[PDB]
Amino acid sequence: LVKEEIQAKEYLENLNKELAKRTNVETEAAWAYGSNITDENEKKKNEISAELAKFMKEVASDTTKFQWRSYQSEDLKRQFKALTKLGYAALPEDDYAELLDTLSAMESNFAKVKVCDYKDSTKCDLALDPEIEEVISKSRDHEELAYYWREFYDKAGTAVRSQFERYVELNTKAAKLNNFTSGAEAWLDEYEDDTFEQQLEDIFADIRPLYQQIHGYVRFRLRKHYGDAVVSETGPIPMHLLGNMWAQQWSEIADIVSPFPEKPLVDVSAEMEKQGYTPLKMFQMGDDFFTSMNLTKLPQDFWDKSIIEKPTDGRDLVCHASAWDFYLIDDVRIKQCTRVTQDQLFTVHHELGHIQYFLQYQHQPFVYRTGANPGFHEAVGDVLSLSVSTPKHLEKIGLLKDYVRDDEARINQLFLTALDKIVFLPFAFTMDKYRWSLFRGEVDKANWNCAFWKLRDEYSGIEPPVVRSEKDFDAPAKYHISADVEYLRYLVSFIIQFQFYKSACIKAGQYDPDNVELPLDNCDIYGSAAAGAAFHNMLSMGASKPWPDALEAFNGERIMSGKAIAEYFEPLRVWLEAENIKNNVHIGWTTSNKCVS
Ligand SMILES: *[C@@H]1O[C@H](CO)[C@@H](O[C@@H]2O[C@H](CO)[C@@H](O[C@@H]3O[C@H](CO[C@H]4O[C@H](CO)[C@@H](O)[C@H](O)[C@@H]4O)[C@@H](O)[C@H](O[C@H]4O[C@H](CO[C@@H]5O[C@H](CO)[C@@H](O)[C@H](O)[C@@H]5O)[C@@H](O)[C@H](O)[C@@H]4O)[C@@H]3O)[C@H](O)[C@H]2NC(C)=O)[C@H](O)[C@H]1NC(C)=O
Ligand SMILES: *[C@@H]1O[C@H](CO)[C@@H](O)[C@H](O)[C@H]1NC(C)=O
Ligand SMILES: *[C@@H]1O[C@H](CO)[C@@H](O)[C@H](O)[C@H]1NC(C)=O
Ligand SMILES: [Zn+2]
Repeated sequence: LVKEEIQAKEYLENLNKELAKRTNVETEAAWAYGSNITDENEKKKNEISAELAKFMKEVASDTTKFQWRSYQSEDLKRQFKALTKLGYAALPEDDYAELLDTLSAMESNFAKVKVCDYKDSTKCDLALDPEIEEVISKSRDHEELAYYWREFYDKAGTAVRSQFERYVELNTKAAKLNNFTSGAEAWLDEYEDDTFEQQLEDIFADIRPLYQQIHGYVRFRLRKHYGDAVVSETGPIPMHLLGNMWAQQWSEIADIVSPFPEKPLVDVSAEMEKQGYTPLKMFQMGDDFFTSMNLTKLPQDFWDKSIIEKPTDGRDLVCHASAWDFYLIDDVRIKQCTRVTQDQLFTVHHELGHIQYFLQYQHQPFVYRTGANPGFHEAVGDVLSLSVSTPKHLEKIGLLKDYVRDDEARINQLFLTALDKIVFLPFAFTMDKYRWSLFRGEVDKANWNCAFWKLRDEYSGIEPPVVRSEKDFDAPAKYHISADVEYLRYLVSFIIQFQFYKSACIKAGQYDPDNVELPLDNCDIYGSAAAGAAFHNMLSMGASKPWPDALEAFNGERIMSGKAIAEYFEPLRVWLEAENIKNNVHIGWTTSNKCVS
């Protein structure tokens, strides 16, 4: 048993190196398909996966030759635990292959969607990224908005109903083979905490009132713009008017809903263009930010192998921005169809946060080369993006000119941040509440579409621009739903990124609550080695410890908390509550009529 724990350590040392290498090969094939969708690359990705799944199955089986639960070392027990978790790889060989073909079908459908120009039904090569997204973010013609919404959702959503259904059945069977109740519990296992769901319910209910105030004010402002025929006072907001295809963030309509329209509203897109920014510049600036904090510089493989602009050769590819770890040394990459905008600048930093995490933990053993939990991975880049979005940072890099930071410009910037950060929370909760409710069997197949729009109404108070029914199937019109990417990570990120940002700001000397000149919402952590250090301590851990331990490394705390995100927005809350009362703004909404059962 002592003898045995010593051999086990050697077994792990060696098997970890082998999984890195086999995964490397699967990652390269996935990369090739995602950057160039073809039948041939599909076949290749899916065959290499099939093979890696088969080997994982043998590894799981050989775990039972070791008395690992009897061992002394927490660390060895943790690695063995992690090797027992097969996920889809637990499926019979044939079911696994079917599942991969189902996943390919959906993701490739999403990526190849094209629609006809509203103004020209002969031009039929408009893609979400960038053509349809540009209209949704910029047009204030409600009818054009509605048209693109229907065209998109009909092709990206409804077209893959039968595929989505088989995926739920196979996902459910895979979870049961791992002895989880459903896919919901399989995802939740990543957070290592039996009360996790409850914890988020608690946090969500504490911020909901702020969301409802924001919702109410936006609805008021949209009525003055579009008039009462297009937006009602008491009903859900028509989602097509909120500047995003899924209404997940509303910051693209800030110019019509901002508190003080005569005071400055930060939008540096136009200046980025005026100064000749490219994608390459944007990523080099993101690099600069990380190295400024004494973190690790992008390696050369990054620059040689990343794809940072949409190919011009008319190939099909997944443009949904992503970051990739190849599981060797220093081979990390981003695939981003980058455009020169303010919000793409933030995305660049978002993505490079994943890359940094990968570089920070690449000396760990294979099974620890992932986030402390999924939410940690998503948060890293957003802590930087927070800084980058500040007027402070933006004047430093010359993108924001002639800005005066009076009380009214502060409220504008606060609100603008809230349109991305508070608004998102209900949206993000719903993506997984929906999927969970299907995975767990709580909704009947006859009710699957209206169950989606029900959640969206109940939690976000938004609805489709047109009537939908069980003849439509709208959920897979969101990337992550079509691609089988758990979404809760993003809700977790949006809470915990404030815990990290506040703590990083304190460490940098950029925030003191008792000093009016260092308010949280204008903290820049650029150049702070103090913040950098705290990051290094947490990120270098990988998944070597449960996530509270990784948090504790960063700032000493162990609990996921809503206190920070509220502390950030508290000045907005005060003002906004008062402004809604001042203007007699109706808060809340009636039940949507847009989904017919
Ligand atoms: C998900 O949960 C599943 C249960 O719902 C679970 O499946 C069970 O896993 C067991 C593996 O631990 C497996 O156990 C073996 O059962 C054999 C009996 O088989 C049939 O008879 C049953 C009873 O009447 C029927 O109901 C079943 O359908 C079966 O088909 C036994 O032969 C076998 O035994 C040997 O194995 C143990 C090994 O155990 C340990 O090893 C060390 C030594 O190496 C021991 O010292 C240690 O203390 C411990 O015992 C030996 O003790 C023994 O001498 C033999 O070598 C074994 O018990 C069980 O059949 C299976 N049941 C069911 C209902 O499926 C899945 O494993 C779970 N999945 C995941 C992913 O976790
Ligand atoms: C895309 O993949 C195919 C294989 O199906 C290959 O022959 C083709 O030339 C690739 N395109 C690019 C631009 O890499
Ligand atoms: C930066 O990190 C190094 C290790 O890479 C460390 O020894 C040093 O203290 C840090 N430097 C700064 C600027 O704090
Ligand atoms: Zn991300």
